Amino acid sequence: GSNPPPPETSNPNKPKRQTNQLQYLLRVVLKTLWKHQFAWPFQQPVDAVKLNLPDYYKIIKTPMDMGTIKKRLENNYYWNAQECIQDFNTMFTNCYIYNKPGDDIVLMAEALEKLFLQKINELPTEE
Ligand SMILES: COc1ccc(Br)cc1S(=O)(=O)Nc1cc2c(C)noc2cc1C
Ligand code: NA
Repeated sequence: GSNPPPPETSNPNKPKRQTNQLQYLLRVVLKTLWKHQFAWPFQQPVDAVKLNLPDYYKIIKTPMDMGTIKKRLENNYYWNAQECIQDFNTMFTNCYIYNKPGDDIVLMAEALEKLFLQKINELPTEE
């Protein structure tokens, strides 16, 4: 099999803006997760060829990863924080759907998600 094209990170036609919440999502939330020991499987799109996962994109039709999120935040791709939060949720959910409870990778996703939710509790109010 082949890999699909990765998710877009800019789109002229998609409404986009900067908000202080989205700034916080990049500067604090993404940065804290990116540097965590458990970040490595989630720092780029799943490469189903190199990782030998020929069923991955048979099961997962809405892929998402932190590399894509980082680029989207750097490009001010989002209209609001909720759109960015939804991308993180998709990334975690995909891991839980494709794998099994207790799997090494699921336990890592669960730890990152816990940290994510802690950091998102301190999301400042919007301007
Ligand atoms: C067998 O490959 C493993 C085993 C344990 C861990 Br933790 C990670 C891998 S892997 O080489 O990153 N392959 C892999 C990646 C993902 C991603 C991303 N989402 O679900 C996955 C499942 C596997 C096996
Ligand atoms: Na599952």
